[PDB]
Amino acid sequence: DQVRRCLRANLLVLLTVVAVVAGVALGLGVSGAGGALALGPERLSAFVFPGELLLRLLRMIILPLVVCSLIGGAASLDPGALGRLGAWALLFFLVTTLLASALGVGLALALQPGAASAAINASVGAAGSAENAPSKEVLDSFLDLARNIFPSNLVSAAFRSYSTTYEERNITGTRVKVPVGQEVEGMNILGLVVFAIVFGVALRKLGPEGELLIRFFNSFNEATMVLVSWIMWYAPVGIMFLVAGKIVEMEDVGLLFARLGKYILCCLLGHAIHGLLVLPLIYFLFTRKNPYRFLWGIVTPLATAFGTSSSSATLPLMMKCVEENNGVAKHISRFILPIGATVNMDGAALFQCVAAVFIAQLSQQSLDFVKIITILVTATASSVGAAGIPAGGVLTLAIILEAVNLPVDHISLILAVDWLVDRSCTVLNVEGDALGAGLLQNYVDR
Amino acid sequence: DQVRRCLRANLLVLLTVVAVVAGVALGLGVSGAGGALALGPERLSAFVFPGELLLRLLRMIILPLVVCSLIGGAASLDPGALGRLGAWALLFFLVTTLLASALGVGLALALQPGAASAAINASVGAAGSAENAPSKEVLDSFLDLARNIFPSNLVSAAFRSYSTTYEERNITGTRVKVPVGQEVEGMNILGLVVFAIVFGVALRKLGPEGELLIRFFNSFNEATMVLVSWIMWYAPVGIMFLVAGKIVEMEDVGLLFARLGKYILCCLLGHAIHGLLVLPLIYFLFTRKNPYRFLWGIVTPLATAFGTSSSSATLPLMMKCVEENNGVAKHISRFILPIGATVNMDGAALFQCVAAVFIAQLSQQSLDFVKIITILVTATASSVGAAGIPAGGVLTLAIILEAVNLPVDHISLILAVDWLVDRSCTVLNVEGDALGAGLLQNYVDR
Amino acid sequence: DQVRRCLRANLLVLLTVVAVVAGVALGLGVSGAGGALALGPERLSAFVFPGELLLRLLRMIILPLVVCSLIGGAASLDPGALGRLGAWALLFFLVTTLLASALGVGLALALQPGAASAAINASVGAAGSAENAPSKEVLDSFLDLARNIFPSNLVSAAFRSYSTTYEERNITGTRVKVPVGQEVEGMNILGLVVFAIVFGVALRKLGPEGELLIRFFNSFNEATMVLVSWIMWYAPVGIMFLVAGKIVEMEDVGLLFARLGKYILCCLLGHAIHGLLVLPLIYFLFTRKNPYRFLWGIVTPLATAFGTSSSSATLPLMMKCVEENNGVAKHISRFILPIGATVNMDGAALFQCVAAVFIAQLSQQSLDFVKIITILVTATASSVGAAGIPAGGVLTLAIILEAVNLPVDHISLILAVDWLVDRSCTVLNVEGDALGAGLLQNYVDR
Ligand SMILES: *[C@@H]1O[C@H](CO)[C@@H](O)[C@H](O)[C@H]1NC(C)=O
Ligand SMILES: *[C@@H]1O[C@H](CO)[C@@H](O)[C@H](O)[C@H]1NC(C)=O
Ligand SMILES: *[C@@H]1O[C@H](CO)[C@@H](O)[C@H](O)[C@H]1NC(C)=O
Repeated sequence: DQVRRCLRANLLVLLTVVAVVAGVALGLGVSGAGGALALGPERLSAFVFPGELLLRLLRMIILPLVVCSLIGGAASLDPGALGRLGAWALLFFLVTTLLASALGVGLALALQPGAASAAINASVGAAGSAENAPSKEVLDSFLDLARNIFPSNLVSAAFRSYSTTYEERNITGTRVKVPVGQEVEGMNILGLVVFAIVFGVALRKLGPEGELLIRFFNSFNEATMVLVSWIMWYAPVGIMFLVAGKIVEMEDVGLLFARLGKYILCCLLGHAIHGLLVLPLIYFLFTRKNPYRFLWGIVTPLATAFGTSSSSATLPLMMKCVEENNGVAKHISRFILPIGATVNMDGAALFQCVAAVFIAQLSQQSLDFVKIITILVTATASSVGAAGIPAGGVLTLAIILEAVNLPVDHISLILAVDWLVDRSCTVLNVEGDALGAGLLQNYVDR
Repeated sequence: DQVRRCLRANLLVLLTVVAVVAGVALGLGVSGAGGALALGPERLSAFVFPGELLLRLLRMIILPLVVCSLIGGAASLDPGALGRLGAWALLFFLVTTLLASALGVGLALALQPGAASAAINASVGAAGSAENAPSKEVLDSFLDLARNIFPSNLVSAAFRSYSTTYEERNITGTRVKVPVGQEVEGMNILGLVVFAIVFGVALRKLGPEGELLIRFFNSFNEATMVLVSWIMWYAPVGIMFLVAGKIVEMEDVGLLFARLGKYILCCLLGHAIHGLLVLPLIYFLFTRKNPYRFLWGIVTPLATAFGTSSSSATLPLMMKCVEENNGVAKHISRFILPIGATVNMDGAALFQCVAAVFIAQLSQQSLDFVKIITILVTATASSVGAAGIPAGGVLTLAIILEAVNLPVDHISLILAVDWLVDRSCTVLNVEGDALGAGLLQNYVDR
Repeated sequence: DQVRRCLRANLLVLLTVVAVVAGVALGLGVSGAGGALALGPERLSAFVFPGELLLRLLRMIILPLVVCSLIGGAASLDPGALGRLGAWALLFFLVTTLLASALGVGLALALQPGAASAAINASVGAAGSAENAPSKEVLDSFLDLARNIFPSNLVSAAFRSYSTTYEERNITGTRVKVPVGQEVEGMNILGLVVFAIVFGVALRKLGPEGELLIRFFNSFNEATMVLVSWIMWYAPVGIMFLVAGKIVEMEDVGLLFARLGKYILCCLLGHAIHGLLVLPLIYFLFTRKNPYRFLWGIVTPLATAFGTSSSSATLPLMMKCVEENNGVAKHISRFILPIGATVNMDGAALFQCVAAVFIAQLSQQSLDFVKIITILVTATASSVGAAGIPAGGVLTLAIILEAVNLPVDHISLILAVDWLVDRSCTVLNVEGDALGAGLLQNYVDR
């Protein structure tokens, strides 16, 4: 019939979502047959490997993609039009992140997740084990991000970022701390974006002298998009083992719900309202077109983000699916998506704002109005250079709580349920710019 | 006369082999005049340096050669012909390595190197000094190689590979070990081969759009082959100091022979039979042509392998000498030699199989038939990703002995005679693919 | 009037030198209002940051500049003319460094900086804190530099150099030390220069086959020079915070003068005589043209060197200002300046020679004539690969003093006044080759 007509023509849509429900089904099946203790750590890592091979194999594409697509992108058009394009671009992610994070305030205020339950049983959450975090100061973090932009060595910017630590070497008579930088390991995605855009304007500022080299990076981009076409077919195999691997690791019974499940129901709902009902309403108001036609065409990287739980490890999947399944130009789509991959971490900002209210709803705190705007503007500003580190939501939450001087006594309670909720973060994180990609397609016609 | 006619026209053949006998002559001359103690470690490293400068200066060529020649190679012809070419290729190294390693079994079985001699005086071999090796588990090693293929960061794949260690951090109540990866330093040659072939097909899959970039990497390959032409003339100077440097370092008297010299006579003979009598017989059976005409034309990298004692540090020397001194096409020779440099370590597999029989010939062990095929199939499979580390034959021998549960009580006896026998490994290691290069030249005519 | 005519047309000359006097004015103003203790280390690093952002942002340009300009430079002309050009080039920096360092001998001999003052009060200088330096041996340092030329991995040559340390692992019965190399972090500028020149000849040795790739690196150089045009305008903002940052850090009162100020008056005068009176006299003798017309046109990188206090972090500023403000050809100026940035550290050699006389003028030492030529030829030879490390003058002074066996008992006295005098080193260091750039412009006409 015609049911097999839409079956073959939408195979990637069908094969991906049948895999993510297979991972939950396989994951609960192994936990029902004993679990990780039934297998042991010998045969455990062999089970989680063929999914973990995908998350490794996909990250090697973004170094010859991000630094190569921006030069081919941001050299076709005029620099005055680019600053015209960049002004509407950078304004869009800022308004989205403020509106998403303020949604997390009132959703967590008018629900009270600090309920008389096992959530207020947080005496198990302290545990005296990993209390003394590094927890860098709030001035040094925003100082670090500006230093992380414009990297020191350009080859060093491909695998190691810049960070800062603290040394207690002042035993002069006053035991005070001093900062020192050591360049810990993790890919500096933000540092290479700001180079390639600045380098891309310089070819445009040259005349026909740089006509050879703009054709070079245009071609080098194009073969990579052929190479990522083959990666997409392995992605239904990998996500089946990402989800099923993670279920076996953590004890997902008794602590999933019935201990703090009011909080998980709160923060998933914040990801449910924003991006699925809020961002399509913004897209409908500017385009007067059906957003769910546009949203269905990019369903494969959204399920990939729920597999990988990484925002930057779905960027090549998104750049293909927006370009092919929906009508966008090449240069205008292969420009806004890399820069809009590491500046608009609003699903983090939705997560990071609620959890700070969550521990303040308990333990009797009084954030009436002055603390609300400080906890709003700091979360939308800290969520810029939060790309490389895996548990960035836990690490950058301490600098929120220090600047609004709330108790950080049990941050371990937000931890160990963040394999699930931050997995929903990257779904919403890569969803905003993709709608923002098609939003700029509207009035680029005029 | 005409003796000076063949002298000038075969200068590289004459000048190289007169240097390797000069290194043995110079090395025994310094050891006769006291030795390393007569010079002291101050003036010692100045003596070994101008050879060690060659082994450093040569390795910097293989990064813009391996990743550049494969793209220019594996993009001219069809992908269906490539998989046709790769199937005969990958089958050839597997049959060669099995036939070479099984030759080591019967040569070590029907000679009994565990003789009533100073070889069974292994009480000096234990010494209680470096017994507790890391000695990674046999599942984790083949898990590591698949993870070492498809590297994480492509810039990180140029100088640091991936490995795995063990941490004892499980003091939960059961003191068990856990694996963790840390990316130790050493060039990931295997990780870059599998990228450049996959990247090379992607240009072929593009039409005339990638016509610019295939001409780029074709040219970038060509200037490097001009640059390696100048390196070849320094090679008779360097090998004179590699050999003469190594003789002064180790005490080469009394322990060379007359302690375990039956073993060295056994394993050099295995390198003597295979590759000099076995591999020419295979080449004669498929080509009906004189193999020693072909074997004499590549005598300069074979003596370079006996100098450098490194398989991958003779690849640019081999790619020139096969292309010029013998009749092969450029694209078919500059493709099979990089991929056949890090997959066919059969001289290691000849070494690694005999030494496991050697310590089992002594200490009264009973490998009748079941242990023979396990010690055969594991040695031919572990010898794939053994490129970067210098003492790979000693390190990967422990994972052979664990999987066939033989005593590893004196592995230090195989050590400290491995400067000589593994120096004969790289001779046979780079000899197989060069014969395999001309073997594919036969029926590429049809 | 016409005073505003020369104001706008020489804005970079005016705006740069008004900033360096603003940094001394701002720096003494903050130290007068308490100082660093008045601010505290919290708000201290925020004050020194916008200057430190310049020194970071500028270093990322020299990797796609040094390795790219030399190939485009050293491939236009003939290799016989290049060796003709390189012979006059390498002779010029050697004669300059000998003449500059011998000027430091007689200026320090016939002034006696070891005066009966607080300089001979060096009992505060010992302090028993950091006496046990690594202080590598004099043979191993020149062995290290030759090994640092021709790097191991070409990607590894972009951010980590090679060095050597010492391990005490010989507890055989004689407690002696052994060298071992570990590749500490710092950009290998010298290792990439010697590759790109050798690689640049190889394109010239090819005919029209490499005509594509020489046009590639010619274009890739050109867009970088457009990119450094924008960096120059930020440089008056940065140098205002480099100088004012450094004044607040060190206690610049009482120890600046009146403790060892005879020495600082001696070594600044050596930088004052050479390069301002000696090198223009050499330039006048070969060109018969006004050197101060030529010297005024490059005043902006000279003040940048006094800001950054780094020789290699002014190379892109110098390559533009020589090319535009003065009449030189592009290929002959974008070749001699990178190779003449890391071979002619004569301002270091002026510094490093006087300080060794300085501690020998005190403590009653007898360098009559034999020690004078050894302290002269070693300082002009050690000052080759001294690029990457910040405090290279302190570190390489110990290998001078060991080879002329003077007491190293207070090397900390030369330290902590080296923020000022080595800041004058990089002024004279980048001044010699720029005069040498225009010196080769004279008889390139014939
Ligand atoms: C949790 O809180 C309830 C009351 O809300 C209390 O009865 C119970 O003992 C607490 N602890 C646990 C482990 O359930
Ligand atoms: C080595 O073995 C021989 C017997 O073959 C014996 O005579 C000799 O003492 C042994 N040497 C040592 C050091 O044990
Ligand atoms: C420094 O030297 C002067 C001599 O001019 C002497 O008066 C003073 O006591 C010395 N100070 C110290 C701390 O040695």
